[PDB]
Amino acid sequence: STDYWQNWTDGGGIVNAVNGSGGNYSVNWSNTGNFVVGKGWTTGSPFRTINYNAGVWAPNGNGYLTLYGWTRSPLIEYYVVDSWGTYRPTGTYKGTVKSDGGTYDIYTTTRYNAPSIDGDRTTFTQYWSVRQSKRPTGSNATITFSNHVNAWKSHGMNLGSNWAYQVMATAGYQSSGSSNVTVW
Ligand SMILES: O[C@@H]1[C@@H](O)[C@H](O[C@@H]2CO[C@@H](O[C@@H]3CO[C@@H](O)[C@H](O)[C@H]3O)[C@H](O)[C@H]2O)OC[C@H]1O
Ligand SMILES: O[C@@H]1[C@@H](O)[C@H](O[C@@H]2CO[C@@H](O[C@@H]3CO[C@@H](O)[C@H](O)[C@H]3O)[C@H](O)[C@H]2O)OC[C@H]1O
Repeated sequence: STDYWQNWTDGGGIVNAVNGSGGNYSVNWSNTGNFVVGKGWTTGSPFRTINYNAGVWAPNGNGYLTLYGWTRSPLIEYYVVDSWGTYRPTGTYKGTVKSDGGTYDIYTTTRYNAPSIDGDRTTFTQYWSVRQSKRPTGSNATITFSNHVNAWKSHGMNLGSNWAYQVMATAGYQSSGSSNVTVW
């Protein structure tokens, strides 16, 4: 299954991330800045079907249970958000996509002077699919990423040709909580 472990924090607050056995990981976090922790693949694919089971999902603040990855050419950070805490992420509304039993809202946002895979202070577009209501957790779940890639394409949101990592993540900003996720 997975071959990659992602564990990044801007150093704000506490992010206690555990690289577990196989595709399993856990995070306990408190009063954070920006962070992203997850398991997945060093090289993303628009054709990948990601499976996971979030045995524990207990955010608050801005904390997302999300497919997370990058492309370059152009530099794009993308999300397929299945669940969240207190605040649901949104941006510029494009449309919707139905996939894996859920309806997701498609949004774009822009990050300025921000950390990325390309450096400490960079500018990049973010693509989002955000589930309309929180996905149930604790059972096996699939994200059929091709559905999202295709839907994004239809709204002129094209991904880059150079694929970086792709993980099923716990990601947050000004957030506290616990997660435990297995990815395959
Ligand atoms: O090979 C695949 C298996 O790995 C997959 O097994 C699932 C693995 O995740 C299990 O859920 C965990 C239970 O413990 C909690 O603490 C964790 O947070 C959960 O992730 C789940 O029960 C298994 O079915 O099944 C499909 C195979 O293809
Ligand atoms: O040397 C490089 C690493 O430092 C680099 O780490 C990336 C730093 O940017 C992170 O993106 C932020 C994640 O949090 C989100 O909320 C924000 O949108 C982003 O600013 C990214 O997760 C890290 O991978 O990785 C590549 C190395 O070359």
